Amino acid sequence: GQLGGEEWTRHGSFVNKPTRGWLHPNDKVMGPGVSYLVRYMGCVEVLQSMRALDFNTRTQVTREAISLVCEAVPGAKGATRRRKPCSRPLSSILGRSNLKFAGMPITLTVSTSSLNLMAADCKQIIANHHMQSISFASGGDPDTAEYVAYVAKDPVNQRACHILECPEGLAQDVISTIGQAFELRFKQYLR
Repeated sequence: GQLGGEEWTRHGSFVNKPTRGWLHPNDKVMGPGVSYLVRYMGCVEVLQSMRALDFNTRTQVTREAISLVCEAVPGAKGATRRRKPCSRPLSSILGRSNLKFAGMPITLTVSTSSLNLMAADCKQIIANHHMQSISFASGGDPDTAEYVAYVAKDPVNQRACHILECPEGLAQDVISTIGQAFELRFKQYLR
């Protein structure tokens, strides 16, 4: 079945030009992939879209979001505990975050337009086939003292936002600062 393939890796490099991707180079993602022990934190259901703070709600939202996931699963203990709602951000943003698979320490791996996780505590591998992998993050400065958030398009057009927590290693890339695995600009499939 099928005609032709592309699962080989014995070709030369580029003509003669440098570059920088996730963590450091581009090949680091298209070959070995960045993998470390990161605690996968529940997702945060957001409702915001147009009527928000002021043509922006990255920090604001992500702030209450992170605190949200923690509210449901205080086991991690970071901002709240047991139960205790707080004010902010401003405007009608966010709706509710689900702890579905929160505070779970596993070995995550980031690849060029492909994120594959590996249950380090559950003793198995975690897969994901919803979309490429990433697109637009929160950035933060900081996101929340020592917290990290991820975006999840599903439905598409900014809907859900997963949560993460890394003490060191991947926290540098996820947080967004040093390079980033490019080759994807709303076109996907390297089209």
